[PDB]
Amino acid sequence: GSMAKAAAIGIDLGTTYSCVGVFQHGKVEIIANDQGNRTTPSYVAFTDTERLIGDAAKNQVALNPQNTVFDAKRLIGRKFGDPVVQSDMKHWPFQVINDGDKPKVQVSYKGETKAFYPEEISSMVLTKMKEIAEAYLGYPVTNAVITVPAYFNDSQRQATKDAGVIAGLNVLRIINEPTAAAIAYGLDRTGKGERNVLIFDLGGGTFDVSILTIDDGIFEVKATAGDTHLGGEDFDNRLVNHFVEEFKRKHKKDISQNKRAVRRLRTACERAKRTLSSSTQASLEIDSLFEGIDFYTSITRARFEELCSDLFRSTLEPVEKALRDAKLDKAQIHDLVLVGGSTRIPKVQKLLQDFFNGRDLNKSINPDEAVAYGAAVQAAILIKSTRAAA
Ligand SMILES: Nc1ncnc2c1nc(Br)n2[C@@H]1O[C@H](CO)[C@@H](O)[C@H]1O
Ligand SMILES: [Mg+2]
Repeated sequence: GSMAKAAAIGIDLGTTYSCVGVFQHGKVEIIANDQGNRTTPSYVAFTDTERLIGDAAKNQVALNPQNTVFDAKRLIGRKFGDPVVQSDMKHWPFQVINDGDKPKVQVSYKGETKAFYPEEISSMVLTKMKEIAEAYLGYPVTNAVITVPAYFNDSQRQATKDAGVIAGLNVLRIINEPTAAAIAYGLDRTGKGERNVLIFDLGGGTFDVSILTIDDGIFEVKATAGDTHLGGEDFDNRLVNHFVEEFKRKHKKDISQNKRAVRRLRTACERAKRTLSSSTQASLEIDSLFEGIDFYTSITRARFEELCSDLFRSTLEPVEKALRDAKLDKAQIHDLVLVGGSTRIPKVQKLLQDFFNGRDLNKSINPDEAVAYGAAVQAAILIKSTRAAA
């Protein structure tokens, strides 16, 4: 009579990392890629022989900086002249060119100079997320919900749909990232009455706070605030500067001019930063870091917390601003939701919990997975085609 329908998927198409989920058997499964990773870098690399996407692209970035594209989400649906674009271009090793006041990334690929629109780079990331899902389900996937930041305008939203269409996906809906995080906790299934929800999203490079009101499952964005210059990479930078100074004190050598040694130090610092979220101290062990000198050291969570203290405290300024814009007092917030890997930092959690006078934070769904989780819940709802009984 009627063939079984393929599952629809939920994709968090992130600036630095993307995540895919599927709602089946009354629950969400966040799908790991073929290297066992539950999140995939939003990176695309180009060589004379291949196009690499995800972990394979990010793992070769050091020696191929000019032809490895990342951060396409910062360009999507924007004009080349936009001041945001012009400032961001100074930090990127790849070329961004002007094509009719529209930015394009220009790379060396398969023996030629090729330029791509940001939606084309995002479609490559979406193709990888679709393949990750099909490897788990064991059949082709057609339908998807894709999330975007709440501040995305019409052009940015249409360019995200265009990326989905290029990837061969049927885009069921473009939904806001804070709305998807709320859906992940079922905050739209609590019945009649208004609920005020604050989403605290601390990423690799940016910080976003959103205030939503939910009434009978209807969402309204009440306020957005944030800091474009605050994220996980800034905490890594503080550790890098600390260990460069430490190497100077201990061995009377400045390593800061050997890119390989700085990169090896930063890679170790980011892993040490992650360990410090679960442990009170972490070891740093690098062999032949500079001039054949082995760098075997440690850092306590207390010292890391002191190094980033001003950065962690500054997350409360957009929270207070968002509350003023929404015209709400902190006691009026019913639910607090954490989004982004950087929210696992115990001190970040303590500062926010203390600001909301000891309130519990919703952090049970992995914060780097909550957005894809909610997108997967929505995708399963949107494909239902139930016919009413008499
Ligand atoms: N457990 C963790 N504790 C502290 N930070 C973390 C953790 N896990 C992740 Br993921 N991050 C950081 O989140 C950002 C995601 O783009 C990057 O800066 C990661 O370093
Ligand atoms: Mg995100």
